[PDB]
Amino acid sequence: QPRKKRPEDFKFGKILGEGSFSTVVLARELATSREYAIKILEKRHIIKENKVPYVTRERDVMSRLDHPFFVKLYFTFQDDEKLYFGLSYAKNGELLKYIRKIGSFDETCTRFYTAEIVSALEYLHGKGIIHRDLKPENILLNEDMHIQITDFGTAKVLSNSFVGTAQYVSPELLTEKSACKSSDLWALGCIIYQLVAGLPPFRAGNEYLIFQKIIKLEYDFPEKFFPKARDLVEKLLVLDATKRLGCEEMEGYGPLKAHPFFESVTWENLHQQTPPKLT
Amino acid sequence: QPRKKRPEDFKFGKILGEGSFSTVVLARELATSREYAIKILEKRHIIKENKVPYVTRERDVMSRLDHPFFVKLYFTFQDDEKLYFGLSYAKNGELLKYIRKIGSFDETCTRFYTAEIVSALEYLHGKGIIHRDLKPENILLNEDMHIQITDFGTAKVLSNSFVGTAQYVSPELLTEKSACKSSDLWALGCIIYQLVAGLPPFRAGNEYLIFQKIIKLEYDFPEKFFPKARDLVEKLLVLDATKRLGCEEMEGYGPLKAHPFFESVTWENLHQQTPPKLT
Ligand SMILES: NC(=O)c1nn(CC2CCNCC2)c2c1CCc1cnc(N=C3C=CCC=C3)nc1-2
Ligand SMILES: NC(=O)c1nn(CC2CCNCC2)c2c1CCc1cnc(N=C3C=CCC=C3)nc1-2
Repeated sequence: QPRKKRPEDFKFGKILGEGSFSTVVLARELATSREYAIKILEKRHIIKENKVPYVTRERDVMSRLDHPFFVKLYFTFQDDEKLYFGLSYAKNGELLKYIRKIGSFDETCTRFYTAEIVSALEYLHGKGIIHRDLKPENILLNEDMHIQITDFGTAKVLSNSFVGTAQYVSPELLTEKSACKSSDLWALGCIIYQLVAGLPPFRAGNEYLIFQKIIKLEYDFPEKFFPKARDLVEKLLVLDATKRLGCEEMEGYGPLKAHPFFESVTWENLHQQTPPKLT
Repeated sequence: QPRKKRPEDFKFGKILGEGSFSTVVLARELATSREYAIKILEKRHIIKENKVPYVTRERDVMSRLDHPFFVKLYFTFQDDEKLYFGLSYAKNGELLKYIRKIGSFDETCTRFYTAEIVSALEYLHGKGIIHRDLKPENILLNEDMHIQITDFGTAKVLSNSFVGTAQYVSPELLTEKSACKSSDLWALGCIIYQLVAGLPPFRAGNEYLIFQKIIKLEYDFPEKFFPKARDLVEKLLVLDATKRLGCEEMEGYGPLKAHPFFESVTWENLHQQTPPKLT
């Protein structure tokens, strides 16, 4: 291994994000000029808040990922007070930013980015890992406009407890306190809807009211919604977790990737394809 | 760590190179579509030829390198017969190919590529590692036309034995059977000469005759040779290894990088600069 890095090996720059248990700062490694997104965590605060298992799991999951559509963990170190995780820097920020910038994605762009997300999930679920907080805020865009999925703090490694962002919460988490690969597939359905409609499907004044719409499958499609994309969403936003397209009970990613909405997709080498320009 | 890769995780393609103890093949990882240059070594042949220390050292050195101007080792595995080293793939091949293609480099191109090599050597020598076989054949170009230095089989980790390619052999290897950081600096002088002149400085009908010219410092500069580049070469091709610019006895890379030939170079972020077009 290269000798352990230290804070003094980097020139730290702007803060990219501030979480409850961490801060992500852009850093330039002096010896190389390379930019990393360095996630910084305070050991005392992690201990106080009983987050050792979560931080441990985050590091362990990221160490297992080796795929172009995921954030890469390059190095870790620590000083007396802090843990530092050296991550890939995705220069273009949140997918959510582009949804808002252009309002909604046309069909070509919806297809391409949905295909990248499905392909990332196939990889992740193949490793028996579930994300549990998938949303446009956690799906970043690199300099080449390919996705990089981030935020593995709340991931689960398959062998209750955590519920992610309200708008993307699957009904089984609300009704049975239980998560599975299918919870990510529900979130995928919500994300596809958001790409096409410009907004997530379940929206209300507060969390309780959102949860109420989720468990009743209370959402509708706007008129212009790409018909094949609507059919795919209807196959993902299914209350029964065992009937969601892509899940093991529905025989996996084969049938999901075979959906008519993806007819023109070449699944083999998405990361080497040029992304369509966002309007 | 990601679970160990296997040959069946890759579609192997063309042979990029065939050495005495290894073959490098271009491979595409099925799960990711990523291309790697996979160096393949036959355990039986390595054992027969007493190369275990060299292969061991090669792996150990590459594992220590984390710099944009060096080949990266991404993974290793083995089957019953073979060792596999997953390396970065430099798509544009040997620097030597461009020297031959354009005949010789203009001053701007000579400066930029010499600066990348010096910056790579500063990194490498800072880790107490010496290359010992530096030449345009071992300096590759990536897709963005930045260098990637390869071939660490014959490297030495500082704490006799090996002499590299005849034309780049330093006089102390011939006279004292001894290597040091300064042997790489001699090779750098030969490479700069080759960039500007189109041919290496010491040339003869056979190895003996080459070695004879090296120990007598028998070479000359063609008329048009960039004056400041000539001055730099004269400071590197010095028979006394302790008087070569860049060596510890001459106070290191500071004075080398300060040479007038590099006046307009920004040393900080060469890998993020756009390389000058080769004529
Ligand atoms: N929580 C994280 O792991 C994380 N948080 N950020 C910062 C923002 C990302 C989008 N949502 C709010 C937090 C990162 C990461 C992973 C590693 C990572 C890599 N690159 C970026 N890039 C950004 C570029 C522009 C704006 C924000 C982030 N960001 C991160
Ligand atoms: N010996 C090695 O380690 C090695 N050999 N090659 C193949 C040729 C390189 C130039 N000299 C003859 C052997 C490689 C490597 C490192 C890893 C490596 C990475 N990328 C390339 N790329 C090439 C592209 C076009 C032609 C040849 C090589 N090559 C290699």
